[PDB]
Amino acid sequence: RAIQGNDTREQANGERWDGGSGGITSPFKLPDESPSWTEWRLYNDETNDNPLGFKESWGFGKVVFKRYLRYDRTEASLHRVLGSWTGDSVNYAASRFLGANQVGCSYSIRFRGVSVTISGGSRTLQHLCEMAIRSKQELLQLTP
Amino acid sequence: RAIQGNDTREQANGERWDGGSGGITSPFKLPDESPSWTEWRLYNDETNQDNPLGFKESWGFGKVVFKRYLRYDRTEASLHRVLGSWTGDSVNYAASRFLGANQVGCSYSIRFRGVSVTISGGSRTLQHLCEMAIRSKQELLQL
RNA sequence: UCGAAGUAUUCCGCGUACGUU
RNA sequence: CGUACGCGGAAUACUUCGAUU
Repeated sequence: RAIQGNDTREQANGERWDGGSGGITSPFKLPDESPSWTEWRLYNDETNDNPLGFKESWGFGKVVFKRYLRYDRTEASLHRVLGSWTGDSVNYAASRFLGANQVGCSYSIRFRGVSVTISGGSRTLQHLCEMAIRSKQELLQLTP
Repeated sequence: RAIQGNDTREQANGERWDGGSGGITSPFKLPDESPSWTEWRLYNDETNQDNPLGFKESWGFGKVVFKRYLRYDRTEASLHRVLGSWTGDSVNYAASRFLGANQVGCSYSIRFRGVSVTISGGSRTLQHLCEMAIRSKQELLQL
């Protein structure tokens, strides 16, 4: 399109708050689970090992998709949140925002105050996923 | 008056080339192996499917950043030589030389085959950044 | 947790300039 | 690859404010 970046970036932002059945083609499979200001507050009577969950995001150039998924330190909750994005969902989702000119891609995830970013060129997105599902894996299993 | 580093950042910068000096405590345990501009087009005849000279990694403790480029030819004897570039105690020993009455944001980065892996986080979790950085380094260098 | 601002950094993508030519 | 900046991003650390009452 003409501008081609400003409007698509706003829809990617809004995609987070439009549940799993609203917005544009998203790289994530599961909907957002951000905690309200009140359920994140009363949860911090402990307080801020051992959060409600983690915050992850997928960025294809200027088109960034963000998520928050409540992740308890359990085997089942790990298999659940790991199904929030796969290689296919990213590739298919990136296909609608990449072109001939290589843009920057980045997957970032924060948990326990530790952030991991897997960034690279559009032509390296294939490795960014393998490295992101491997990095995401350990960060969530990072033995205290 | 809480300004400790005017300027230690540039000292950690030059530590890569002519150093470590004078006295800067570096996190890395190996000298820098950055190739020349020519050698950057000699080994690299023209990148064929890729195989680089090695990788570039950096260590940051606030605004004090250290950087190292190393050779890595995909051999196990080379993986082991580059994992000794920095360890847990080394960087921890290096981070304790740059702190303050405040939480500072540390950062490890490594680039290999057009893929970068940064592990950022407050100095309160540096112990985690290392444990996570050694796995990321090993994993990235094993694709 | 959401949104915004400043400060101090890092990293990616792209591009300019230079580098015993 | 080295240096320096330019654009657009993402991430971090400190700080400030707003978030049906």
